[PDB]
Amino acid sequence: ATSTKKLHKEPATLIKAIDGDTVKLMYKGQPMTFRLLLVDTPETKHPKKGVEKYGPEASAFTKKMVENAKKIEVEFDKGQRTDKYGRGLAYIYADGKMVNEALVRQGLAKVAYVYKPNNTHEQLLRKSEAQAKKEKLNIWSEDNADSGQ
Repeated sequence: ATSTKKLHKEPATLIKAIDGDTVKLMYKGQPMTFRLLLVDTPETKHPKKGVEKYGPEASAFTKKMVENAKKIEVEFDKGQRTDKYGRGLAYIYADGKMVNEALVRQGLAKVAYVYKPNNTHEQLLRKSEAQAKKEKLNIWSEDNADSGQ
């Protein structure tokens, strides 16, 4: 017997994000980390390092969208829920919007290596990842104009 069961999302209380992928949220009233699932940042650090490209853009859009979003929802996949470092493996939903899908479609990140059975919103991230590489958004923006054999 194996077909489909049922999933459900739950409301949480974001606490404070630290990176464009590592964010600390309040689950059931507890301080825990939450690493975007299937997402990866282009390495970021302090903005006072003479940066001027994608420094304060992906990490700023993550803590900024989670700070304004008065309703931060979370949805864990069917696979494991937490990793070994206690990171929360799931997808965030600010204002009812998959925060991850926004950082992947805005060329603000990359589809982290997918590892079954976690493969629900994978194909979706595949389409947003291609369109982003076709628009040269932020990360893909460095692709420059290279085409025509």
